[PDB]
Amino acid sequence: VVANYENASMAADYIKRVSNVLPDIGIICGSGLGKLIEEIEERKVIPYINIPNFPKTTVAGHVGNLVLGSVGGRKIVAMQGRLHMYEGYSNQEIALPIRVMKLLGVRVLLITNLAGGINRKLKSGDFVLIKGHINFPGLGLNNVLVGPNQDEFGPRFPDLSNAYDRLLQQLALKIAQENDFQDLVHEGVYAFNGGPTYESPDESNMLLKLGCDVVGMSTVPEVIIACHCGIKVLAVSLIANNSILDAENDVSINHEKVLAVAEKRADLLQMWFKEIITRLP
Amino acid sequence: VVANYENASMAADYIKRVSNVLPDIGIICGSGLGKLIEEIEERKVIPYINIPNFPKTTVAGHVGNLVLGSVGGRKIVAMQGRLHMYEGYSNQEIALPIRVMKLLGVRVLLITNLAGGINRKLKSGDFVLIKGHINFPGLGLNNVLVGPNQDEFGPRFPDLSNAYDRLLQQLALKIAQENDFQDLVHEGVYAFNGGPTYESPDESNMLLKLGCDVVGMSTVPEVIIACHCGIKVLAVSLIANNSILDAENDVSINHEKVLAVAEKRADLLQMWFKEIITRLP
Amino acid sequence: VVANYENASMAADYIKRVSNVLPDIGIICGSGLGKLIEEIEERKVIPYINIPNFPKTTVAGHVGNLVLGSVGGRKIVAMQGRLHMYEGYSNQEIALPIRVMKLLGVRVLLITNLAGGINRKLKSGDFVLIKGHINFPGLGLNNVLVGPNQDEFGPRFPDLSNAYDRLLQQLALKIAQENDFQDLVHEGVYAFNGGPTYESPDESNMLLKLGCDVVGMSTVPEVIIACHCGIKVLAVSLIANNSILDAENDVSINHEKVLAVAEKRADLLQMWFKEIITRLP
Ligand SMILES: Cc1cc(C(=O)O)c(C)n1C
Ligand SMILES: Cc1cc(C(=O)O)c(C)n1C
Ligand SMILES: Cc1cc(C(=O)O)c(C)n1C
Repeated sequence: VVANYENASMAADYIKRVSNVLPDIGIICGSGLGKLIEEIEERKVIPYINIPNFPKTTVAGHVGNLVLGSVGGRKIVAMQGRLHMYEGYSNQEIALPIRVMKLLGVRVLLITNLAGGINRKLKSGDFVLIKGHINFPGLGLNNVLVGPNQDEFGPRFPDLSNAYDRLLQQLALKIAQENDFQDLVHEGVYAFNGGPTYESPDESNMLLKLGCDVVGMSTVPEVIIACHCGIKVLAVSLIANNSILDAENDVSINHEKVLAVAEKRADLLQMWFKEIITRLP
Repeated sequence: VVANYENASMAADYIKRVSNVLPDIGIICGSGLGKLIEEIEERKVIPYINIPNFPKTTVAGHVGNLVLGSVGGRKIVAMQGRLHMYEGYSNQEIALPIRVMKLLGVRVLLITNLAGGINRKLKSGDFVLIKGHINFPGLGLNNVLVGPNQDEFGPRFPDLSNAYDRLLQQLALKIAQENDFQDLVHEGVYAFNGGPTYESPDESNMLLKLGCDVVGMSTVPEVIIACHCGIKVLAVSLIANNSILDAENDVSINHEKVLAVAEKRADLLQMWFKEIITRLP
Repeated sequence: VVANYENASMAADYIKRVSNVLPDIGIICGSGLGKLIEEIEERKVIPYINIPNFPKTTVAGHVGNLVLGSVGGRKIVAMQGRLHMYEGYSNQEIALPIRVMKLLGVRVLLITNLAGGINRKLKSGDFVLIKGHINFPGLGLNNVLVGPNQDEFGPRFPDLSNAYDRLLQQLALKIAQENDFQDLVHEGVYAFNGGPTYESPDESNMLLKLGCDVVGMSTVPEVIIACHCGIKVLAVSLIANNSILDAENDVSINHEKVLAVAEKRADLLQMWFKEIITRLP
């Protein structure tokens, strides 16, 4: 199924009939960082499998819902169960839910992920406000926009220089200062590693030479689809480890260690993003 | 449809019957840089859609013709409407028209494109004679030759060290000097960004560290198919902007600004390439 | 055909019935480096085409057998006719033979290849013990594990930091010292170029800046599938040329020159790997 205007419209029609909510804000949350979705007020939970033209996700399994309701007095829509390109989903499958958000009325998309630290100033448990990216799949002919352009959503050749909104970054930092956890908050450039292997020690050393601050396996495809159709983005990485230190010390990362960092910061990240949603212009 | 010997032969048969021209030279022109094709003498215009085994292009739309005739007393064949891999065309679709050129008798391929400047010596409106390339899709398993080898055209493992003919570069520079616009002409290494997003500010900074002089979204796939089957190549980039300066100053590029640079240099590029065609050994 | 547990099991069943050998060790040999396979004792030769669910290889042609028997008193299984991703094989086709090795009982995989030298200390005819890698296809969304995870074999997010076993590297070096050819043996980081074009002169210069010691078109996909399912790996490159010197001197490489280096070192490499097999813990 192509992520075109007609197909996204049919999905938006089903959603509008079922939910009654007109959202201004969309959220996509990283693994272990989804507790806020369970606190949406007057919620409506819509399984992906029920929505016309949504991608099939039963090979991977696990949760896959769209959730609509209110947070802090604002109308939002959340994806519960993210689609990652390392699972084998196509460009069209990743893009359709973001384009449905656009047709529903979304103007701002908030995104969190888990990532590895490259910059020597980053420690496990730190947050990074993403200010730009290096898209290795995109340089190598696997950009999320490869294919026919869908003109109703955006231009054939987009400019990504303002993909990460500067005023949203400033508001996120302001709130961290108000609650005295600004010592945990950095800014940086995100490298997209297609995955699903954690980058090797020698790949990490290469990324340090190339000016990357953090590395991960998500987020950049959604950012590019959002920028293409005029949705503003704030993206925040939670740092699981420092891959450069680990390479010097011959220490390994694993998914168990990653999820333990998620649990350590989940409640603070929930409080942070609730206040960001409440304060958005 | 595979770009094999039998399929390319059927297309060359149709063309020979219809056109009566036996070309020695092929040309592929960048966007806004196609005026020379409209001045081919005793022309024959052949829509792609009419030629057996040519790739289907109706999803993208816009012009798509093969044009044969004479320029400066030389027999040429031009592609009017380029195929780009960021549109979703396969390896086989890009390669077949070049292999048809080979069977028609082409020995030299002349190529122009629009590109972004990385080297700090490059300004908008400058020309770059391409002397080598960095093929990010090719390093990442999207090389145009991935697939079975077509032995009738070339070897399984080609060497690209002489892909950009040195004597053709010298002739192009000599002609610029004769007409006193050599101050506009540079040489450089071309990075292939699969596209269709313009490279991000942080991607541009990375390319500066890696020794790239210019970046664009075309040309390298055609160069590799030509080199594989023994066709000599001259490739010239027209510089739309300097991406490094733009990143320092937070200025954006867009397709409108690019086409305006094309119009500013179109007539000089037309005159230049007409003289190159006339003077080729 | 997916490289899943059921499909790999059906192939392992056929093999066990036909061969009677229970192998502990697997080998994959580079081009021109396959003489050891012809000396396996009490051999059983099984054409790929006869084995349920093995990938179809008739478009490329040439040899394709699985060979089981004894070397130095140890039970082994060899692939005679390698599958390379630049031929157009999918992730699933490359992975299935390695996962069949796992089900047959393989605990150690020994791999050889031909490669280009980047590090200035490397000459034609040298050997490199691979200690880590830079996986350009993997950074760019063509990792061999992209797709659903096959949980019976390994985890969704593998760590590759110990993919190249350190004690196996030490044993290989010890044997070189015993036979007084240690002056030929180096260690280094391997860059995976998807292929099939030899890297360009400017790509080689880029790899020198990025800390790569050698470059080639194979091996990393098999290493990653082996690491994912807990098989230890030793990988050795035979150096065909130094690509950096060749770029400075405008000298070309070609497949004929590569195979001549293979023939010069084939008998010593055969003797080396026979002793490694005999001595494995
Ligand atoms: C969470 C995570 C993702 C990655 C990546 O290579 O994409 C790494 C090293 N970590 C720790
Ligand atoms: C014309 C053009 C192409 C590209 C590219 O990233 O491929 C850029 C930055 N410009 C200006
Ligand atoms: C044997 C070989 C492979 C490669 C590669 O680019 O992958 C090179 C340069 N050589 C010499």
